[PDB]
Amino acid sequence: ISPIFQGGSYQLNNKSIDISSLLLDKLSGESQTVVMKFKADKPNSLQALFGLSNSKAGFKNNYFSIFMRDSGEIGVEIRDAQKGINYLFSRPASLWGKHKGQAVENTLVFVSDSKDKTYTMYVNGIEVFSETVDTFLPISNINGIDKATLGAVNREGKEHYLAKGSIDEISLFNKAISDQEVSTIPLSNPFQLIFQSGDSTQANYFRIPTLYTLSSGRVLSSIDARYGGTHDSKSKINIATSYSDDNGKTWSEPIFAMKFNDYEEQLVYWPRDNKLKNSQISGSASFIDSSIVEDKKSGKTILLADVMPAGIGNNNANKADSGFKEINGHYYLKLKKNGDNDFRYTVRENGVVYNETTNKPTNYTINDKYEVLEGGKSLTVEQYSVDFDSGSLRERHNGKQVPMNVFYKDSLFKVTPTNYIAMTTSQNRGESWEQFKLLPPFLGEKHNGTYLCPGQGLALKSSNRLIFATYTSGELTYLISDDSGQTWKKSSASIPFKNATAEAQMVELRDGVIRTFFRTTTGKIAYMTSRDSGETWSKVSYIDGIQQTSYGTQVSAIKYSQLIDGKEAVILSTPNSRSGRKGGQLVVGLVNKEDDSIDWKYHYGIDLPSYGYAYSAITELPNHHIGVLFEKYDSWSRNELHLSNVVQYIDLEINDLT
Repeated sequence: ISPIFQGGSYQLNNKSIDISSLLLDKLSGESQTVVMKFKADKPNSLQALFGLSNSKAGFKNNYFSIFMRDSGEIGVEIRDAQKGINYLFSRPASLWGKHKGQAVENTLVFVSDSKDKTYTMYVNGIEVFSETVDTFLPISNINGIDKATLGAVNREGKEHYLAKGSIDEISLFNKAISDQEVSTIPLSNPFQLIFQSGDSTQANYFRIPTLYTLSSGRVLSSIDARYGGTHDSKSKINIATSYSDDNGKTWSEPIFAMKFNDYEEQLVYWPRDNKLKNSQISGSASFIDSSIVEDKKSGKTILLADVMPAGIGNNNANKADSGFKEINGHYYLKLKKNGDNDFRYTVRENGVVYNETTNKPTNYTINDKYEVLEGGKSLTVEQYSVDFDSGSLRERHNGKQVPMNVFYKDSLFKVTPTNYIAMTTSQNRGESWEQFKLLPPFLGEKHNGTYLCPGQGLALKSSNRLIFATYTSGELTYLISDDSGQTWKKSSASIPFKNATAEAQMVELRDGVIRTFFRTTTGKIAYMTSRDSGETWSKVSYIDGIQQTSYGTQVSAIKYSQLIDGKEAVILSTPNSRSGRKGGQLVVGLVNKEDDSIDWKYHYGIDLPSYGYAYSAITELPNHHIGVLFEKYDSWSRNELHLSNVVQYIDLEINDLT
């Protein structure tokens, strides 16, 4: 249909614009759609973009409004005091502010559907909320509405929620347009999605992005596909990957690099209310935090990630047990059988399950997918699905048999409830991935696995050496391979933090010289240096000029291939804020060849200081542009859990940053 009202280029400069005469008598029927293209690069703390209100004395709570916050949150209020209705629907982190120094044109579509009794909000082509109510309130049915307002709500004759911004285009329709019709509305997005709700992963949530440019020019990305809301393990999470062959312009449909099937892949709208938001899938195995590297010698791509057995996460993992038994300098995975109170089994050569009490081999073997075979025959377990139909989280058997895996809750043989690191490889640059293999323990029998630093591993330019940083209590533990990832050794580097989440990323400043940048608990990003390709490490220094919170955030880093201002350059990506995970920046540092010190010379604001920015991935694209895949929300805030389509990708050029 055609709009009943259409207007444009309204400047909102802390003074509302009255459009009552143009709009109010056009509103008819109980369903409406508002389409608005707007900019707000310097918003007030809380401002209304659009309002329909009863402006009369005594009716201050009779209004509809579309509002936004300087946090990037978008929402509506639908209120009628006579009807006893006060609806407020919103979602944090729904907006863009600025991109490449220019105000972003956000495209907002709000659908008020009387038939389905549903209110649905889209911003920039992303559905941010859809709420059904028992008692529907049509937005123009509010008792005594007499004002239509841009840039404020008129309450009792005064301007409330005054806005700063502009509305370049606004249209209203006397219909609830369909999801299909919404998808046809042209967008002006500064970003694209690689992974997204409804894609092949069927996860409604994503966290922990990575990016890595392969030698063929293919750009590869990995991610946590998170099913049970955005929660860290324990949960259900798989590792997914996608690649681009055209410098990031388009991306392949995701495939899995690492997946478990003890629970169904379900796209679930996780509750965001205070009473249920901490609901957590508690019986599923999961993977979490992935990292990628390419090996020049073999041509293989190698991906590592943490692995968690059913119901296990950082919080409850046995810190005092590697999950392996040492027997003659060799490490074997320990297993517990149904009914036993200790772990009386190990997995030996060729997957043979072996009885430790009586030194007997059994009739069980573990295959290459960590699945249990009895006499060569595949054992199975029944899969679980989750639902909130009862008003709380239920996890229950769904009738489907899947291969019995030692990481599962229902398995005959179970691994130690602690965290591990696994690796997988691809021989076709991410078109398919092999079955994963567990890495051995590096810090002894009675120490849980170290935690993988998400992002990139490091392929040294002048050798075959591959390094993946990991962290644990009191140190960074670098994992080093010189044989294409077939065998690994550790190199430990003490850090002056006990129990830090010391997520670390590396750059090779020059041949054999590695600087590692890492998250701390001090509000400053730290660094250390190796001058012997990772064999030994310097003391820890701190970067001045960037602020993080007390708890810190992952930082990503690359060595740029081109000189900047005549100097070698490193680029860091991180939030810059002492308050929360917001104020994302790319910071360009120029290397001083005298001493390898770095002058952090340029700070590029990814979006507003108040808009969300958490974990991130950066890569130099083959055309020398910079690709950034990042969590565009505060992934620490307990108010911003369970948001969809906030991991987003942008393309930048060096001239944008400087």
